[PDB]
Amino acid sequence: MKIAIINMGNNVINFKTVPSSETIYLFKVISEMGLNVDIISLKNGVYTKSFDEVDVNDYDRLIVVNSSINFFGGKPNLAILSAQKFMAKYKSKIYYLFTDIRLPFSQSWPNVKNRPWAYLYTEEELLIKSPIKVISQGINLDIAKAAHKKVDNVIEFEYFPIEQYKIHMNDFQLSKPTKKTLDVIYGGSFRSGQRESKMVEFLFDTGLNIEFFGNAREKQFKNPKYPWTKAPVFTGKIPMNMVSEKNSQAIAALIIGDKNYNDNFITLRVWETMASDAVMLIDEEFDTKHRIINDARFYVNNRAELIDRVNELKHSDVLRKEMLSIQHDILNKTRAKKAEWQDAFKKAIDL
DNA sequence: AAAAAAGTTTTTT
DNA sequence: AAAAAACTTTTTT
Ligand SMILES: O=c1ccn([C@@H]2O[C@H](COP(=O)(O)OP(=O)(O)O)[C@@H](O)[C@H]2O)c(=O)[nH]1
Repeated sequence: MKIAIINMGNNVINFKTVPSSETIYLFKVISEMGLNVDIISLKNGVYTKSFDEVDVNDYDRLIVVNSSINFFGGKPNLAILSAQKFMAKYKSKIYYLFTDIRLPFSQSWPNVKNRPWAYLYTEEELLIKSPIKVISQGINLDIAKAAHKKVDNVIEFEYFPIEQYKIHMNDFQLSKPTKKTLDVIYGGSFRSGQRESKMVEFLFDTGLNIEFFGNAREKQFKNPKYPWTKAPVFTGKIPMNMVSEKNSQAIAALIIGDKNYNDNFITLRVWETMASDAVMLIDEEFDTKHRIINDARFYVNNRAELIDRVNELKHSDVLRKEMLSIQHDILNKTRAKKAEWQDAFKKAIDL
Protein backbone atom coordinates (compact mmCIF):
# COMPACT_ATOMS: atom_id res chain seq x y z
CA MET A 1 0.00 0.00 0.00
CA LYS A 2 1.77 3.10 -1.29
CA ILE A 3 0.13 6.48 -0.87
CA ALA A 4 1.00 9.71 -2.65
CA ILE A 5 -0.21 13.09 -1.43
CA ILE A 6 0.06 16.33 -3.36
CA ASN A 7 -1.14 19.91 -3.16
CA MET A 8 -3.10 20.77 -6.28
CA GLY A 9 -1.93 24.35 -6.64
CA ASN A 10 0.93 25.29 -4.33
CA ASN A 11 4.58 24.32 -4.14
CA VAL A 12 5.44 22.28 -1.04
CA ILE A 13 8.78 22.86 0.70
CA ASN A 14 8.55 23.87 4.35
CA PHE A 15 6.35 25.55 6.94
CA LYS A 16 6.90 29.07 5.61
CA THR A 17 3.59 29.01 3.71
CA VAL A 18 0.20 27.72 4.85
CA PRO A 19 -0.50 25.47 1.83
CA SER A 20 2.91 23.82 2.19
CA SER A 21 2.52 23.45 5.96
CA GLU A 22 -0.90 21.80 5.74
CA THR A 23 0.32 19.36 3.11
CA ILE A 24 3.33 18.39 5.24
CA TYR A 25 1.18 18.09 8.38
CA LEU A 26 -1.15 15.76 6.47
CA PHE A 27 1.83 13.73 5.22
CA LYS A 28 3.01 13.48 8.83
CA VAL A 29 -0.29 12.45 10.43
CA ILE A 30 -0.88 9.84 7.72
CA SER A 31 2.65 8.50 8.19
CA GLU A 32 1.99 8.37 11.92
CA MET A 33 -0.96 6.05 11.47
CA GLY A 34 1.44 3.51 9.98
CA LEU A 35 0.86 4.22 6.29
CA ASN A 36 3.59 4.49 3.65
CA VAL A 37 3.15 7.93 2.08
CA ASP A 38 5.21 10.28 -0.09
CA ILE A 39 4.52 13.94 -0.81
CA ILE A 40 5.10 14.66 -4.50
CA SER A 41 5.82 18.26 -5.47
CA LEU A 42 7.81 20.33 -7.97
CA LYS A 43 11.23 19.33 -6.67
CA ASN A 44 12.92 16.91 -4.32
CA GLY A 45 13.23 18.25 -0.81
CA VAL A 46 13.31 17.42 2.88
CA TYR A 47 9.70 16.23 2.71
CA THR A 48 9.12 15.74 -1.02
CA LYS A 49 9.86 13.79 -4.19
CA SER A 50 9.56 15.40 -7.64
CA PHE A 51 6.64 14.95 -10.05
CA ASP A 52 9.16 14.27 -12.83
CA GLU A 53 10.99 11.53 -10.94
CA VAL A 54 8.11 9.28 -9.92
CA ASP A 55 5.38 7.34 -11.72
CA VAL A 56 2.03 8.31 -10.20
CA ASN A 57 0.69 4.88 -11.10
CA ASP A 58 3.17 3.16 -8.79
CA TYR A 59 0.93 4.41 -5.98
CA ASP A 60 -2.24 2.68 -4.78
CA ARG A 61 -3.92 5.84 -3.50
CA LEU A 62 -3.60 9.45 -4.70
CA ILE A 63 -4.61 12.09 -2.16
CA VAL A 64 -4.93 15.73 -3.22
CA VAL A 65 -5.05 18.76 -0.92
CA ASN A 66 -7.53 21.30 -2.28
CA SER A 67 -6.33 24.53 -3.84
CA SER A 68 -7.33 27.36 -6.14
CA ILE A 69 -6.25 26.87 -9.76
CA ASN A 70 -6.47 30.48 -10.91
CA PHE A 71 -3.78 31.55 -13.37
CA PHE A 72 -3.03 35.06 -12.13
CA GLY A 73 -1.87 37.36 -14.91
CA GLY A 74 -3.09 34.70 -17.31
CA LYS A 75 0.39 33.19 -16.96
CA PRO A 76 1.32 29.52 -16.48
CA ASN A 77 1.57 28.31 -12.87
CA LEU A 78 3.65 25.13 -12.71
CA ALA A 79 2.36 24.15 -9.26
CA ILE A 80 -1.15 23.88 -10.71
CA LEU A 81 -0.20 22.48 -14.11
CA SER A 82 2.26 19.85 -12.88
CA ALA A 83 -0.16 18.69 -10.18
CA GLN A 84 -3.06 18.30 -12.59
CA LYS A 85 -0.88 16.57 -15.19
CA PHE A 86 0.08 14.19 -12.37
CA MET A 87 -3.59 13.67 -11.49
CA ALA A 88 -4.57 13.21 -15.14
CA LYS A 89 -1.96 10.48 -15.59
CA TYR A 90 -3.31 8.56 -12.58
CA LYS A 91 -5.52 5.59 -13.42
CA SER A 92 -7.40 5.00 -10.16
CA LYS A 93 -9.61 6.89 -7.72
CA ILE A 94 -8.48 10.32 -6.53
CA TYR A 95 -9.21 11.48 -2.98
CA TYR A 96 -9.74 15.24 -2.83
CA LEU A 97 -9.32 16.76 0.63
CA PHE A 98 -11.88 19.56 0.73
CA THR A 99 -10.84 21.69 3.74
CA ASP A 100 -11.83 25.12 2.39
CA ILE A 101 -15.25 25.79 0.88
CA ARG A 102 -13.70 28.24 -1.61
CA LEU A 103 -11.49 25.53 -3.13
CA PRO A 104 -13.64 22.84 -4.75
CA PHE A 105 -12.01 20.59 -7.31
CA SER A 106 -12.05 22.10 -10.81
CA GLN A 107 -10.39 21.31 -14.16
CA SER A 108 -7.61 23.55 -15.46
CA TRP A 109 -7.83 22.42 -19.11
CA PRO A 110 -10.97 24.46 -19.88
CA ASN A 111 -9.07 27.50 -18.60
CA VAL A 112 -5.83 26.57 -20.38
CA LYS A 113 -7.04 25.59 -23.86
CA ASN A 114 -7.64 29.19 -24.94
CA ARG A 115 -4.48 30.69 -23.43
CA PRO A 116 -1.63 31.82 -25.69
CA TRP A 117 0.48 29.14 -23.99
CA ALA A 118 -2.10 26.41 -24.60
CA TYR A 119 0.34 24.80 -27.04
CA LEU A 120 2.41 23.71 -24.03
CA TYR A 121 -0.30 21.24 -23.07
CA THR A 122 -2.95 18.92 -24.51
CA GLU A 123 -6.38 17.88 -23.29
CA GLU A 124 -5.08 14.36 -22.75
CA GLU A 125 -2.26 15.72 -20.60
CA LEU A 126 -4.34 17.96 -18.31
CA LEU A 127 -7.98 16.83 -18.33
CA ILE A 128 -8.45 14.65 -15.25
CA LYS A 129 -10.70 11.67 -16.09
CA SER A 130 -10.33 9.41 -13.07
CA PRO A 131 -13.22 9.20 -10.59
CA ILE A 132 -12.87 11.62 -7.69
CA LYS A 133 -14.04 11.19 -4.11
CA VAL A 134 -14.47 14.41 -2.16
CA ILE A 135 -13.58 14.11 1.51
CA SER A 136 -15.47 17.01 3.05
CA GLN A 137 -14.28 18.72 6.22
CA GLY A 138 -17.85 19.97 6.47
CA ILE A 139 -20.51 17.58 7.75
CA ASN A 140 -23.11 19.00 5.31
CA LEU A 141 -22.50 17.08 2.09
CA ASP A 142 -25.20 18.98 0.20
CA ILE A 143 -23.06 22.09 0.56
CA ALA A 144 -19.99 20.14 -0.55
CA LYS A 145 -21.90 18.70 -3.53
CA ALA A 146 -23.21 22.15 -4.49
CA ALA A 147 -19.64 23.45 -4.62
CA HIS A 148 -18.79 20.64 -7.08
CA LYS A 149 -21.91 20.76 -9.26
CA LYS A 150 -19.92 21.68 -12.38
CA VAL A 151 -17.46 18.74 -12.31
CA ASP A 152 -18.87 15.46 -13.68
CA ASN A 153 -16.31 12.91 -12.45
CA VAL A 154 -16.79 13.79 -8.77
CA ILE A 155 -18.94 10.77 -7.91
CA GLU A 156 -18.49 10.37 -4.15
CA PHE A 157 -18.72 12.56 -1.06
CA GLU A 158 -17.90 11.70 2.54
CA TYR A 159 -17.50 13.79 5.67
CA PHE A 160 -14.30 13.52 7.70
CA PRO A 161 -12.94 16.05 10.24
CA ILE A 162 -9.62 16.45 8.43
CA GLU A 163 -8.61 19.46 10.53
CA GLN A 164 -8.19 17.42 13.71
CA TYR A 165 -4.72 16.44 12.51
CA LYS A 166 -3.49 19.41 14.53
CA ILE A 167 -4.37 17.68 17.80
CA HIS A 168 -3.50 14.12 16.80
CA MET A 169 0.12 14.80 15.76
CA ASN A 170 2.61 12.83 17.86
CA ASP A 171 4.45 16.03 18.83
CA PHE A 172 1.32 17.87 19.95
CA GLN A 173 1.11 19.66 23.29
CA LEU A 174 -1.11 22.25 24.96
CA SER A 175 0.27 25.77 25.26
CA LYS A 176 1.51 26.77 28.71
CA PRO A 177 0.59 29.90 30.69
CA THR A 178 1.87 32.85 28.64
CA LYS A 179 2.52 36.50 29.45
CA LYS A 180 -0.44 38.45 28.09
CA THR A 181 0.15 41.42 25.79
CA LEU A 182 -3.21 41.51 23.98
CA ASP A 183 -6.90 41.35 24.88
CA VAL A 184 -8.10 39.60 21.72
CA ILE A 185 -6.31 38.05 18.77
CA TYR A 186 -7.23 36.50 15.42
CA GLY A 187 -4.92 35.11 12.76
CA GLY A 188 -5.91 34.60 9.15
CA SER A 189 -6.20 36.00 5.65
CA PHE A 190 -8.83 38.31 4.21
CA ARG A 191 -10.36 35.35 2.37
CA SER A 192 -11.35 37.71 -0.44
CA GLY A 193 -13.88 39.40 1.83
CA GLN A 194 -15.95 36.26 2.43
CA ARG A 195 -15.98 37.01 6.16
CA GLU A 196 -15.70 40.81 6.21
CA SER A 197 -18.87 41.55 8.20
CA LYS A 198 -17.85 39.13 10.96
CA MET A 199 -14.28 40.43 11.09
CA VAL A 200 -15.50 44.03 11.39
CA GLU A 201 -18.16 43.09 13.94
CA PHE A 202 -15.80 41.33 16.35
CA LEU A 203 -12.39 42.91 15.74
CA PHE A 204 -13.04 46.57 14.89
CA ASP A 205 -14.17 49.48 17.11
CA THR A 206 -14.10 47.35 20.27
CA GLY A 207 -11.99 49.70 22.36
CA LEU A 208 -9.94 46.62 23.27
CA ASN A 209 -6.30 45.84 22.44
CA ILE A 210 -6.81 43.57 19.45
CA GLU A 211 -4.29 42.15 16.98
CA PHE A 212 -5.09 40.62 13.59
CA PHE A 213 -2.12 38.59 12.34
CA GLY A 214 -1.71 36.86 8.99
CA ASN A 215 -2.19 37.84 5.35
CA ALA A 216 -4.99 40.33 6.02
CA ARG A 217 -4.33 44.07 5.70
CA GLU A 218 -6.31 47.08 6.91
CA LYS A 219 -6.73 48.55 3.43
CA GLN A 220 -8.62 45.44 2.31
CA PHE A 221 -11.56 46.36 4.58
CA LYS A 222 -13.41 48.86 2.42
CA ASN A 223 -16.89 47.41 1.91
CA PRO A 224 -19.32 50.31 2.55
CA LYS A 225 -21.80 47.86 4.10
CA TYR A 226 -19.44 47.20 7.02
CA PRO A 227 -17.94 50.59 8.02
CA TRP A 228 -15.52 51.14 10.89
CA THR A 229 -13.45 53.86 12.55
CA LYS A 230 -10.83 52.10 14.68
CA ALA A 231 -9.21 48.98 13.25
CA PRO A 232 -7.26 46.36 15.20
CA VAL A 233 -3.46 46.23 14.84
CA PHE A 234 -2.43 44.25 11.76
CA THR A 235 0.80 42.28 11.97
CA GLY A 236 2.44 40.03 9.39
CA LYS A 237 1.86 36.35 8.75
CA ILE A 238 3.74 33.75 10.77
CA PRO A 239 4.53 30.05 10.20
CA MET A 240 1.64 27.67 10.79
CA ASN A 241 3.70 25.83 13.39
CA MET A 242 3.97 28.99 15.51
CA VAL A 243 0.26 29.87 15.51
CA SER A 244 -0.73 28.50 18.92
CA GLU A 245 2.22 30.36 20.47
CA LYS A 246 0.95 33.56 18.85
CA ASN A 247 -2.66 32.99 19.99
CA SER A 248 -1.35 32.48 23.54
CA GLN A 249 -0.22 36.11 23.78
CA ALA A 250 -3.85 37.17 24.16
CA ILE A 251 -6.50 36.88 26.86
CA ALA A 252 -8.94 35.54 24.28
CA ALA A 253 -8.92 34.43 20.63
CA LEU A 254 -11.82 34.72 18.20
CA ILE A 255 -13.57 31.93 16.33
CA ILE A 256 -15.61 33.01 13.30
CA GLY A 257 -16.15 31.43 9.90
CA ASP A 258 -17.62 31.82 6.41
CA LYS A 259 -21.43 31.61 6.26
CA ASN A 260 -21.27 28.06 4.89
CA TYR A 261 -19.08 26.98 7.80
CA ASN A 262 -21.80 27.68 10.36
CA ASP A 263 -22.83 24.47 12.14
CA ASN A 264 -20.94 22.71 9.38
CA PHE A 265 -17.14 23.02 9.45
CA ILE A 266 -14.88 22.72 12.47
CA THR A 267 -11.79 24.61 11.34
CA LEU A 268 -8.11 24.35 12.24
CA ARG A 269 -8.32 27.57 14.26
CA VAL A 270 -10.82 25.89 16.58
CA TRP A 271 -8.08 23.44 17.61
CA GLU A 272 -5.22 25.98 17.40
CA THR A 273 -7.18 28.27 19.71
CA MET A 274 -8.58 25.61 22.02
CA ALA A 275 -5.06 24.25 22.61
CA SER A 276 -3.59 27.73 23.16
CA ASP A 277 -3.31 29.76 26.36
CA ALA A 278 -6.04 32.09 25.05
CA VAL A 279 -9.68 31.57 25.99
CA MET A 280 -11.66 30.56 22.92
CA LEU A 281 -14.57 32.93 22.22
CA ILE A 282 -16.91 31.64 19.52
CA ASP A 283 -19.45 33.50 17.40
CA GLU A 284 -22.81 31.96 18.36
CA GLU A 285 -23.80 31.80 14.68
CA PHE A 286 -20.80 29.57 13.92
CA ASP A 287 -21.91 26.88 16.37
CA THR A 288 -25.52 27.45 17.47
CA LYS A 289 -25.82 24.07 19.19
CA HIS A 290 -22.61 24.67 21.17
CA ARG A 291 -21.12 21.40 19.95
CA ILE A 292 -17.55 22.64 20.38
CA ILE A 293 -18.00 23.28 24.11
CA ASN A 294 -21.26 22.85 26.02
CA ASP A 295 -20.73 26.02 28.08
CA ALA A 296 -22.44 29.28 27.05
CA ARG A 297 -19.61 31.38 28.47
CA PHE A 298 -17.48 30.54 25.42
CA TYR A 299 -20.00 32.07 23.02
CA VAL A 300 -20.73 35.63 21.91
CA ASN A 301 -23.52 36.94 19.66
CA ASN A 302 -22.15 40.35 18.75
CA ARG A 303 -19.54 43.04 19.38
CA ALA A 304 -21.07 44.18 22.68
CA GLU A 305 -21.13 40.66 24.12
CA LEU A 306 -17.53 40.08 23.06
CA ILE A 307 -16.38 43.31 24.72
CA ASP A 308 -18.26 42.41 27.91
CA ARG A 309 -16.93 38.84 27.95
CA VAL A 310 -13.35 40.03 27.49
CA ASN A 311 -13.84 42.65 30.21
CA GLU A 312 -15.00 39.87 32.52
CA LEU A 313 -11.94 37.79 31.66
CA LYS A 314 -9.57 40.73 32.25
CA HIS A 315 -11.27 41.36 35.60
CA SER A 316 -11.26 37.77 36.84
CA ASP A 317 -8.07 35.76 36.38
CA VAL A 318 -9.94 32.98 38.19
CA LEU A 319 -12.63 32.86 35.50
CA ARG A 320 -10.00 33.01 32.76
CA LYS A 321 -8.13 30.05 34.23
CA GLU A 322 -11.33 28.11 34.83
CA MET A 323 -12.38 28.49 31.20
CA LEU A 324 -8.91 27.57 29.92
CA SER A 325 -9.01 24.42 32.04
CA ILE A 326 -12.43 23.58 30.59
CA GLN A 327 -11.44 24.04 26.94
CA HIS A 328 -8.20 22.13 27.51
CA ASP A 329 -10.08 19.16 28.99
CA ILE A 330 -12.58 19.18 26.13
CA LEU A 331 -9.73 19.20 23.63
CA ASN A 332 -8.17 16.17 25.32
CA LYS A 333 -11.52 14.41 25.18
CA THR A 334 -11.24 14.48 21.39
CA ARG A 335 -7.54 13.57 21.46
CA ALA A 336 -8.57 10.46 23.38
CA LYS A 337 -10.45 9.23 20.29
CA LYS A 338 -7.35 9.34 18.05
CA ALA A 339 -7.57 5.67 17.07
CA GLU A 340 -11.20 6.20 16.04
CA TRP A 341 -10.20 9.24 13.97
CA GLN A 342 -7.35 7.35 12.28
CA ASP A 343 -9.67 4.45 11.43
CA ALA A 344 -12.26 6.81 9.98
CA PHE A 345 -9.59 8.38 7.78
CA LYS A 346 -8.40 5.02 6.50
CA LYS A 347 -12.00 4.11 5.71
CA ALA A 348 -12.42 7.42 3.89
CA ILE A 349 -9.54 6.55 1.56
CA ASP A 350 -10.85 3.00 1.11
CA LEU A 351 -8.38 1.25 3.41
C1' DA B 1 17.95 61.61 9.82
C1' DA B 2 14.36 61.52 6.57
C1' DA B 3 12.54 61.40 1.95
C1' DA B 4 12.84 59.73 -2.65
C1' DA B 5 14.29 56.40 -5.79
C1' DA B 6 15.38 51.44 -7.03
C1' DG B 7 15.10 46.90 -6.67
C1' DT B 8 12.64 42.57 -5.00
C1' DT B 9 8.96 39.70 -3.25
C1' DT B 10 4.10 38.72 -2.45
C1' DT B 11 -0.72 39.04 -3.34
C1' DT B 12 -4.73 39.03 -6.13
C1' DT B 13 -9.90 34.40 -6.71
C1' DA C 1 2.98 34.47 -20.21
C1' DA C 2 -0.09 40.91 -15.50
C1' DA C 3 -0.69 44.37 -12.57
C1' DA C 4 -0.92 46.11 -8.10
C1' DA C 5 0.89 46.05 -3.34
C1' DA C 6 3.94 45.15 -0.06
C1' DC C 7 8.44 44.97 1.52
C1' DT C 8 13.79 46.05 1.10
C1' DT C 9 17.85 48.21 -0.08
C1' DT C 10 20.24 52.18 -2.06
C1' DT C 11 20.61 57.00 -3.31
C1' DT C 12 19.41 61.87 -2.45
C1' DT C 13 18.05 65.78 0.18
O1 LIG D 1 -0.05 34.20 10.13
C1 LIG D 1 -0.80 33.22 10.03
C2 LIG D 1 -2.23 33.26 10.00
C3 LIG D 1 -2.92 32.13 9.79
N1 LIG D 1 -2.31 30.91 9.61
C4 LIG D 1 -3.08 29.69 9.37
O2 LIG D 1 -4.23 30.00 8.58
C5 LIG D 1 -5.41 29.47 9.23
C6 LIG D 1 -6.62 30.32 8.92
O3 LIG D 1 -6.87 30.35 7.52
P1 LIG D 1 -8.03 31.27 6.93
O4 LIG D 1 -7.57 32.68 7.04
O5 LIG D 1 -8.43 30.74 5.60
O6 LIG D 1 -9.25 31.09 7.99
P2 LIG D 1 -10.24 29.82 8.27
O7 LIG D 1 -11.19 29.76 7.09
O8 LIG D 1 -9.36 28.59 8.39
O9 LIG D 1 -10.94 30.17 9.58
C7 LIG D 1 -5.04 29.44 10.69
O10 LIG D 1 -5.85 28.49 11.37
C8 LIG D 1 -3.57 29.01 10.65
O11 LIG D 1 -3.42 27.61 10.53
C9 LIG D 1 -0.93 30.79 9.65
O12 LIG D 1 -0.36 29.73 9.51
N2 LIG D 1 -0.25 31.97 9.86
